[PDB]
Amino acid sequence: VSTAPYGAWQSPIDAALVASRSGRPACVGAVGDEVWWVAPRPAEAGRATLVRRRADGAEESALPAPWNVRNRVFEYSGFPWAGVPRPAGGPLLVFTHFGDQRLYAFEPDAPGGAVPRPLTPVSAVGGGLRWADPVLLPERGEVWCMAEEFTGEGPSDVRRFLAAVPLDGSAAADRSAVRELSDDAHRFVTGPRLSPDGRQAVWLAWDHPRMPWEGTELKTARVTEDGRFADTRTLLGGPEEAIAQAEWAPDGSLIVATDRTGWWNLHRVDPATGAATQLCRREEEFAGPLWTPGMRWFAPLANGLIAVVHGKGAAVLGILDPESGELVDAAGPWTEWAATLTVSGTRAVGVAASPRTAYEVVELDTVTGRARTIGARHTDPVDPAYYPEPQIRTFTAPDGREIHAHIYPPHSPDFTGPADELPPYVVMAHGGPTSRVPAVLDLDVAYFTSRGIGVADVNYGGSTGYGRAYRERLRGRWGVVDVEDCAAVATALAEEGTADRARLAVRGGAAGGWTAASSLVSTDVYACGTVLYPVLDLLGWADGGTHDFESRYLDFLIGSFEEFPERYRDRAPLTRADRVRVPFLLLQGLEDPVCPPEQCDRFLEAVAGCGVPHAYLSFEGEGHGFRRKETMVRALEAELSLYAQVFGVEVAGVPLLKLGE
Repeated sequence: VSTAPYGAWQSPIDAALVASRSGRPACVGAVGDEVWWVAPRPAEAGRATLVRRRADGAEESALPAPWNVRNRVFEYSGFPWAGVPRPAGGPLLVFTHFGDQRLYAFEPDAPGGAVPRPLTPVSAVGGGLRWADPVLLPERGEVWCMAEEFTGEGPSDVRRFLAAVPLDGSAAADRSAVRELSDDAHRFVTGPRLSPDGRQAVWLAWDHPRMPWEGTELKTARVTEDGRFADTRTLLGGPEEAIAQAEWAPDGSLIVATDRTGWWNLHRVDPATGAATQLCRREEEFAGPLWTPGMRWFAPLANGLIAVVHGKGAAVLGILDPESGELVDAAGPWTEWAATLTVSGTRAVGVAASPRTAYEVVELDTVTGRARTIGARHTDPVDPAYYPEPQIRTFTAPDGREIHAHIYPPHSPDFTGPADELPPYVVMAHGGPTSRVPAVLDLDVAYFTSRGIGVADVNYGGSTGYGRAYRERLRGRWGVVDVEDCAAVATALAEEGTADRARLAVRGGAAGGWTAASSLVSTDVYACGTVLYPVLDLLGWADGGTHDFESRYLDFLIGSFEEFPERYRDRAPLTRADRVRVPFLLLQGLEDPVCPPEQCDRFLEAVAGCGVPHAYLSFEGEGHGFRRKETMVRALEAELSLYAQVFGVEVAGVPLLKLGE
């Protein structure tokens, strides 16, 4: 062990490693005695593939490049696949290919191997056709799901509805062969969920200017014999009741997660009256912000029990007995479970991680209570001693409100900083903003901590996991609350003598980008910052400048344009670009439909000539968020260079980023 300036420590964790291990298993699902899930493949053009885990343990990718399992529903991708076991010929599977947005069907166990075949038609109108949240009904030879069909060239010239697609591929080149189960009354809808007797279906629905975590309506309809929806009606919900998920329990009852009590709690619902009944009242979240159709937090087991990812702050998988009301969590090392779940027999399968291990596919058996890794088993790329030790903390702001944060102090088995020196800190603001960051192993963070630079991940006001009220704090307060809380923690660290007051950095992507930028503009707390595909031009963004799903998100974040037109100019970073006095780095994907690259151009134009050292890196082939391995490497090393140059340290393994005025 030797002494060295903070940020200059030699670390075995290089950007290449970070990228290589980015992402996690996702959209898990059971098919017979098999378990599938979507896994990233950054070195394969950033595509996502399907992984197939067999009963004997066999675990392999089921689709080779260039198939890409991801769709553009809500631009964030709704559940991309569905599979069913069969008496012979292996299971049947359907998935969405990102390249053409079409729905494909394939049989892994068919002679000749998996050979995807198209089931849906295409369109040259606007964003064309998109599909997601499918449900396979081989008995009717169809797959039902929700669908987006553009009717014009504008980001909002689109109609969504529940559809039925023939499995025989007869609609591959025939739009009329696709049946519209519901109407397009609601702009936003999720896929259908059929009751066990197959006579009643439910789905979530909402419209502008509400976000699903403000309020949604659980729609229902009687499924006729020939397969049509009849008597559609709202079973419950409204513009202020957020129903995050709805499922049919094997006994025919309806379970839903609603935040009517102030927290997302599970409720039994009468399939006719709508009468809801609590199953487990608690000040913990049993659901979350529904960003994409198909998210699952709870899942009913055939034996009457209910698997649930729950908690206040961190979320963990536990089994709930609606009868005794008792809930028993999974043990094991996992401290955070993702919002994906499936069940098979007496087992519940989810995706979890810990501060020491990356997200894995974990199984919790209800009869024994044992939890074990069954997929994507984590193995240390380097000695775990290079992973920082998170500190789940809470800071107190001037008014006494608590700010939840994760503090990752510099850490390394080989170095310690200079006696009379303090480590610089990177304050990160997650995206969303109606979201939350879990405290688990993240090489992106370790990347800095192992080099001697502290990291502080703030779950500012408006973050999920703490109840509707806490989520509401950001209503109309975007650009203020998120910014203040982050600065609150930063200065708190500097005061406590944990961090160097003079070497504090801010960074974030998307909403996290807006917060970082906003921080460099309306505050002088940071020495520099990294902004990734942010929101900097509100007026532009509100004027058809973002995808439909968030075309009115600003109504929640800063207030309606009708009531507060001044805030759209004031709160915008672009407006006060000239107020940025410290160096910064701008990262952006050129194909980003959520935050168009235009955002950056206008900002860069407003700062030009103000003599502030800065850099900008755009990437083609990258949408919202970087998925390609190469992209992440440049992005990461560029960010470290900025910090290295501004903090007066000399990082090794990275080239020097050219900052210009």
